[PDB]
Amino acid sequence: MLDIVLYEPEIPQNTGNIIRLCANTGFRLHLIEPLGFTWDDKRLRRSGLDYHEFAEIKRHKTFEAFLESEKPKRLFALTTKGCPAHSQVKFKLGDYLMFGPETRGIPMSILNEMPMEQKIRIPMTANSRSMNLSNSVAVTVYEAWRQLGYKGAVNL
Amino acid sequence: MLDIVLYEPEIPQNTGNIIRLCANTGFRLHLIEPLGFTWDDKRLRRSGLDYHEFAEIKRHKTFEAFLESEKPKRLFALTTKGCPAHSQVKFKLGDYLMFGPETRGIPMSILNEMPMEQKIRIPMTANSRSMNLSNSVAVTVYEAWRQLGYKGAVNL
Ligand SMILES: Nc1ncnc2c1ncn2[C@@H]1O[C@H](CSCC[C@H](N)C(=O)O)[C@@H](O)[C@H]1O
Ligand SMILES: Nc1ncnc2c1ncn2[C@@H]1O[C@H](CSCC[C@H](N)C(=O)O)[C@@H](O)[C@H]1O
Repeated sequence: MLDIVLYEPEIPQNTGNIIRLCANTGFRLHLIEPLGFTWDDKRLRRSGLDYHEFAEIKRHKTFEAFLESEKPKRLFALTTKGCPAHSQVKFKLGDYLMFGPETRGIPMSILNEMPMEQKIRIPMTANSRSMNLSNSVAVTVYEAWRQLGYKGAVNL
Repeated sequence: MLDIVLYEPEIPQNTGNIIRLCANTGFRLHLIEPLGFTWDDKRLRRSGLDYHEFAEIKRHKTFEAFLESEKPKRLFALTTKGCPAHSQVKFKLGDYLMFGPETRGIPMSILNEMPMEQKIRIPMTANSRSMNLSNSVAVTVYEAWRQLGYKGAVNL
């Protein structure tokens, strides 16, 4: 129902789990280059992924290009530096949820230009540093989908 | 705040992500043997895990042993065969959330003896088969923690 954006993702396995997640939820995936792997990389193919789970994915050469072609109504940045928690905001159609790379998170140059209410954190206990990227995306996507009533889900 | 139970988990990487998840959330982890890896396996150590993230983990030789030593107040089984969704139930202290193996899910012999209201599914779109185990656990744990007010979380 919403759009998920990975800013310069590095590890193919995480992205593979995220593509499966987006196909299982109906969320659309955007990737902002440079990526840490070839798009034709095995770690997304031999991985167990179905080719139909791809192609609904948009790749953007730069962040600027992404903003200019998508014109997100609202852009959220998931960052352990955020103040409101992911479940304390009210998602709406038109929202884009952006995540940073596994080894460094979203650039301060980008975060600096975003409103405080749109930089959100997933809660963690003391001395936690961050969570695995694919797990962060799963938690965020499912919290948004829960708020939006799980439109599109079907019983098996 | 709650207890997470992995029934015969097979792949070390998933369990590694789950141990990091439980340490980041304060949830307690239980593993029901046989596991698919040695407890002394590298895929949980060279993985980037901190030894303190372990030892709060309980290993059980059998499911029966687990029931007899833990006496869960309520035991939930996460299964794509469940009717209520994970966010449609009201978690409470004392709950144990159980997940099945990556290649087969929880045995019907166990599911058959559980009440319908305690076999829960995470929603998915048409023709979805299941989600990655560590992602399923993350989504469930964070939904429960959200309901319980994120007790124990701290801002970084
Ligand atoms: N607790 C949390 N809250 C919000 N986003 C999180 C998160 N844990 C991981 N993420 C997301 O997962 C991405 C990859 S984890 C990146 C490492 C992190 N920047 C660090 O300095 O340790 C992050 O950029 C973010 O989008
Ligand atoms: N949509 C969903 N709802 C509930 N639990 C799920 C799930 N997707 C994965 N899981 C959990 O992740 C575990 C490993 S996935 C296991 C494969 C699945 N039994 C199959 O037949 O395809 C499952 O046993 C369950 O505990």
